[PDB]
Amino acid sequence: GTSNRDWWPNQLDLSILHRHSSLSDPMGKDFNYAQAFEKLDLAAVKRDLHALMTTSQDWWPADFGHYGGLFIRMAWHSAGTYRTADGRGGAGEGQQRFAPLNSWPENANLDKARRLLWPIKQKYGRAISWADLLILTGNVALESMGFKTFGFAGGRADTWEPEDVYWGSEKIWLELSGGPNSRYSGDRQLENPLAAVQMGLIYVNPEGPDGNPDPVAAARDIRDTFARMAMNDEETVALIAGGHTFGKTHGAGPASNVGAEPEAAGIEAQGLGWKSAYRTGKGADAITSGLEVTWTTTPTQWSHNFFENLFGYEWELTKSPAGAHQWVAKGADAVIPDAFDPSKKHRPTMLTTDLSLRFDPAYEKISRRFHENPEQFADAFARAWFKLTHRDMGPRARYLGPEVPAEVLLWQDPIPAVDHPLIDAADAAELKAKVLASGLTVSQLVSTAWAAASTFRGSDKRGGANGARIRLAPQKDWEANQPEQLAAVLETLEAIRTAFNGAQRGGKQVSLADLIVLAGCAGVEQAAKNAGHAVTVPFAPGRADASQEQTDVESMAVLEPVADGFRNYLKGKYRVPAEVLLVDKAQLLTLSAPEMTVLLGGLRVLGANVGQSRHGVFTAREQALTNDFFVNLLDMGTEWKPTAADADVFEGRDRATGELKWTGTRVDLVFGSHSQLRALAEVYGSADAQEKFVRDFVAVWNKVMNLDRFDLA
Amino acid sequence: GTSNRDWWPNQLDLSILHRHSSLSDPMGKDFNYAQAFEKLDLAAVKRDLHALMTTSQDWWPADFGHYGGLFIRMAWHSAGTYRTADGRGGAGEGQQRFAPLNSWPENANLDKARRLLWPIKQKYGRAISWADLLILTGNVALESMGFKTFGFAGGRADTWEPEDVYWGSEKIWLELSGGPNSRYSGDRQLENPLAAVQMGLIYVNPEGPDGNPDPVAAARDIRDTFARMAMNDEETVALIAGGHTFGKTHGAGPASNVGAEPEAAGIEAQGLGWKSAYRTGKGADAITSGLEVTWTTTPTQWSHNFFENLFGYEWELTKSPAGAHQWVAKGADAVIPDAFDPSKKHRPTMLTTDLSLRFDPAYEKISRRFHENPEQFADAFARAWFKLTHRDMGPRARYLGPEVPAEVLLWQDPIPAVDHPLIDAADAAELKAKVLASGLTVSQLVSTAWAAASTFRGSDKRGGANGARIRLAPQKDWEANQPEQLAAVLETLEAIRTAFNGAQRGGKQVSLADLIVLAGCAGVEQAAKNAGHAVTVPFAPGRADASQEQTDVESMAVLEPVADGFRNYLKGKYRVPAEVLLVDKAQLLTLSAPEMTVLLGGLRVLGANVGQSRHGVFTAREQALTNDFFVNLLDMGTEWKPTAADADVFEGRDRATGELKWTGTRVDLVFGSHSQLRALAEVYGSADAQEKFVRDFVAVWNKVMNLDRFDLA
Ligand code: HEM
Ligand code: HEM
Ligand code: NA
Ligand code: NA
Repeated sequence: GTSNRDWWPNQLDLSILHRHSSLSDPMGKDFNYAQAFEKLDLAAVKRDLHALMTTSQDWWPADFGHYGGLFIRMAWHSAGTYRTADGRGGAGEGQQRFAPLNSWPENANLDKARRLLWPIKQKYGRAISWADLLILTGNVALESMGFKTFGFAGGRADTWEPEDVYWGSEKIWLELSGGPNSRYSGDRQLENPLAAVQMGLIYVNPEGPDGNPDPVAAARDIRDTFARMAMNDEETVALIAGGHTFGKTHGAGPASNVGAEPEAAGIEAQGLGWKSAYRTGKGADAITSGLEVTWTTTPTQWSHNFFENLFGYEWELTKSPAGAHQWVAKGADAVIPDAFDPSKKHRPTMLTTDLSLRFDPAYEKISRRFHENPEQFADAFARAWFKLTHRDMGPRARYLGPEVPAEVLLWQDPIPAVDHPLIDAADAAELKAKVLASGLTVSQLVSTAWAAASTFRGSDKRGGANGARIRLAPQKDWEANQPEQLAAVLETLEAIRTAFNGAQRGGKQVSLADLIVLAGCAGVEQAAKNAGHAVTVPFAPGRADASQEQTDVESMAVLEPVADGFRNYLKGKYRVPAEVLLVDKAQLLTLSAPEMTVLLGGLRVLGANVGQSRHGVFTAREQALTNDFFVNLLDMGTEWKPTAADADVFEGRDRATGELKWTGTRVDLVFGSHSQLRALAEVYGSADAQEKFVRDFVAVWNKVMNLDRFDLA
Repeated sequence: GTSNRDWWPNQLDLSILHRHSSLSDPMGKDFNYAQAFEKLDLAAVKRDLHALMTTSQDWWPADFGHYGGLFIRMAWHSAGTYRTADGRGGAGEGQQRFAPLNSWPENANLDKARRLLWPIKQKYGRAISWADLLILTGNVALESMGFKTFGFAGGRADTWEPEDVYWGSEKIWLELSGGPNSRYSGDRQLENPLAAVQMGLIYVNPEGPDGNPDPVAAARDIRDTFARMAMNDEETVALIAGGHTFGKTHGAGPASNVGAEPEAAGIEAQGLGWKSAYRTGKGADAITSGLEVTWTTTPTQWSHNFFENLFGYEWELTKSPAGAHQWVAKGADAVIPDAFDPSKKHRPTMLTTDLSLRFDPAYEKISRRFHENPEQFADAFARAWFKLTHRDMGPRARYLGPEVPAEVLLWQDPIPAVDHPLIDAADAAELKAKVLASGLTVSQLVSTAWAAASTFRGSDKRGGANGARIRLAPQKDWEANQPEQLAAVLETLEAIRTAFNGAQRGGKQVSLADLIVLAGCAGVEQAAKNAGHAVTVPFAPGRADASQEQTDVESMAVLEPVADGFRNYLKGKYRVPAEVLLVDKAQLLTLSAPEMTVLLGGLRVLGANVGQSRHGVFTAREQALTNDFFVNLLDMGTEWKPTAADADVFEGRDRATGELKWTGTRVDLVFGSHSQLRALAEVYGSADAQEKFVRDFVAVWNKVMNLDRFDLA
């Protein structure tokens, strides 16, 4: 069937904005997963998981009688798709059970692991999500094998369709770099926002870069990809050596024996894949990666034997039975148990990437310290395993259950507790009037609140106006936030705040975070008044102010908006057309196409553009909340053409006279070009739409202001 | 960005079931278009449309000073995509404004027509939809040019994204037949459900079949494609001759001058396309089809000149200025006016397909009768224009406004008005108990009501249980309806009905259409009781019984279900996999993925399969409403394989013993294979889900029983 995507492959795709509809969700509109989870008997689930670990099924027999290592890999892969650039991937939505991830080559045979969990999932039903169950299982695995975890939080609600993620442009699974769709260029520079080295890999190639078994060059790729998943050297070493304390790899025969991945397999496979014609196809004969390595002398028990082997032997390059490069210990005895035959033992083996931890000089220093001090290694691994599995969950307020760690960690972008009465509706009215009497303008008020709130991204639930981090490094200095204007506004609001808080009794006070949002509410209200319309913008207090000491400046850099079409802003020149970047921002903000449309049309006429650019400001009553952007854009009296100086800026001229009326970017004019976006523009630019435009603008403004308010969930 | 569609192009696409969500719609959830339209000042809209006709814009100057022809073509094309096979296409959703239809080659320059209507759309806003406006404009154009229309109904609500329609498999616009994706095979057999001869045409090629200018062979294509749009010979000749009484075609220079269609055009084109480098690119120099034909001596006035020209000259094959085949009158004088230069006249000309109306012997007879009796031609064209523009609107109860014709037309599948008190709740309980005491089984009750209600399709709003047409030809004889079983059920229900009606006072009676539905409801109630659940199934009376004389047997044939996965039925062997057909059926029933899932799993255990097939009947308590279908399907204790005899039938065997437990089709097992459908199955197969399953089944059952109830809204 030929589709629109076939005929017009470069046209913008709005369907990413309309996933997660109430249509595709099997649970009722009123289902609240947190309420369900909070009544789960978590202890009972963990005792069923503990039993499962040593209850082998004959369709996928357990290595060493224990599924622990399989399930640790499962959980690590669930979390391991995470990219800090955009916050997409990670374990937080249980996406490993849908396409494409369920059929990526590096997820081979995790179909079996997830099928092992069905009886448990079935037993507890809606009170435990697949998303949470995958993580919990990896925890129970670690526990069952003698490792003390840092804790666990529930609350990852299940999703019901594949997430729209750009995973790369390659058309071949695992394609080596330098192809027609190479994710690499320059001196091995991996393209943003990707955080893996080949399409269908979690981080790096276990044989070495593009299959070259050089541990020193492989370390480079490990360091770069882990940093793109927000893990530093200590965390990286802890995680790789920690995971590879357990279990084994599977490469018992040639890979050509392995059949279709789950999405490609026959209907009779009933959602499983990688069916193997090599001997029994499973157990002793399993093939997953094609490597055949077992790291430790007790693969089903926590130990410090990974580093004892790493540092106590010298290593020789060898090949698995599938032909993959791997390493064996020179002159070693057979000390490693076999997974099924108790009369057989094997020499220690390592992946190229394991040896990276000894042959890269910075990793070597950490690895030696972990070898000499295995209590340090155990604590680093527990903390890193927690971060790995929780990094995309969002603020601590979303953490459910009896095992949440009490320690507040810097990577959580923590927000202090509120310990005082909040402002009431009369206070909020009084503050709005004080803000408007200060002489701050609509443009200043709307721009500041937009800058504070529009850092949120729903992909990992970071960002938002909670915290008042807009006043702190690095946000206060970002170009899009207009640092000198911003500083002036914040000084005036901090004076308003000091005066209001000094006059109270009873401990009542207002945070700057709340007052920034409220002040933006007053700007929207005043703009509505400027247009002849009395509206109240909703406001919910209870945000708190974080300190600089509670803010990791390097982790916050990924939240900088380098492209924000809501402020007509592009920090530099990109490959990707600015309209595509706008739809990507809308998706991160959780906006639909109609919400994106209303919000951008209003923000243009409110003066929200960076630098006071006139691009898209299609009004003669700036700072009034009207639908002029739509009326003017859709006026066929005006003809548009790209400028000679810059093809991405357009002049709108009177069609009859030639007189210059306006200028606009691609982000402005897409609303008059794309057939679906123009239909939306037509609704708001109709003669009956002023009241609708105002109400829908207020609604979407308030939505953006509240994106991070999981305290009100 | 490589997508799931790229990796697994044969995997099933459920996003067709979740279009048209409240996310994509700019209107609020309780916007009711009918209510808005009923308040529109339709008379005012019409006066503005009359004014527009002759208000020429310089960017697309009006031929002959009057846009009437262009607008008639616009409305004709809006309606002309309609296929009787599935009911998809047509004017009823305004889809000419979205991809792909806004950019189909035969829709060239209709972008201009729609842009000429924007000021009126803007002025009346949500009170008139694009969908209604495109049809009303066509009507006004006719009226302005002297033709009295048969009527007009409003009520076509706008839609907000492209409809999912299979338009063909060709990857080249306009590709002639016999290519790798040919819509033709055998002796020119067009593939169902297509109703046009080339990709991007409305019906046929105006030069003749595959470009060969043979009017007799073109006639064959015209007859076949019009029949596939629900039009017979008389309607066909009236429509082509009526349309071509007006306006002109455009082909003033070579087609290579024409640039990108609207979805391919630059952002500066602001939604328009087909920009032409030939001379002024418009007006006298316009290029649309490449033909240059003006049919009549008065192209802006209703006349009887079409048939006078057709029969009064003999015709010679010639070429337009773009190179296209067309026909010129032998030895004629220059009598046809020029569209822009009063000093120029032209000889009469005709398309190949216009000469079909003279040279095909059966059309010749009609055409001559129209020529000799022009009052007949006028009345047939008025009726056929009404039908063309309203054929996809559904029952008359949906028709809005003050111009709706009072005459009831057979193609509307009319239902008689109800003239008597309806049954109340006490009566319904009395009838359900009578039905259950008669000895009809759960299987029979459920099967019969499903058979009656599941003929509905949302595409053109035909079908459904209202009318009791299940008792009439041809529905009573369809193989999927199990004609001998059906007859026995209807005899028993008609005796119940006669007894109940004979005991009433005050004119109260029940229709058989109501009783069939109510009896289905009693079957579902009984099946819940069989499972230990006390459940009441909602029922709304008020359906009426249509007569055989109100039921066009040939038009009803397109509703026959040749594939109904809900009854595990497939009439023969198809090239499309049966699970794709199930999703296509779900779409026509307006079901989402979770509704399709719950429905099919319940129908399987209630005994709704055709012929009592055991395929998918995964329960040991048939006729009890339980979630057994899901629990058993997802059991990993069972292994599935295709049979040797038939690859589309699967045996499910105990994994440990090899013993046969079940058999299923592709429709059954897809719910265990597709990763999104399996996620839905898991919800209903969980230990906490029996009550959910029952309540969701009742809801979707009710939904299906009321799909055609436009008398209740
Ligand atoms: C540079 C990073 C990493 C690479 C290249 C890598 C590579 C691999 C490969 C190739 C396998 C074998 C798959 C199979 O054939 O069955 C595997 C297994 C495994 N990995 Fe990793 N790994 C990395 C990091 C991690 C991390 C961060 C953890 C968890 C903290 C983890 C835990 C495991 C475990 C537990 C297994 C054993 C599975 C089993 O027993 O079935 N690895 N690793
Ligand atoms: C066999 C079926 C038909 C064929 C092949 C056909 C073909 C076409 C073609 C090629 C053009 C020229 C487009 C352009 O160059 O501007 C056209 C024009 C037009 N057709 Fe048809 N037509 C068919 C049926 C219809 C029907 C059923 C109607 C309406 C009832 C219709 C009404 C018109 C009108 C009014 C024009 C003139 C447009 C203008 O003045 O701009 N035609 N036709
Ligand atoms: Na994420
Ligand atoms: Na339709």
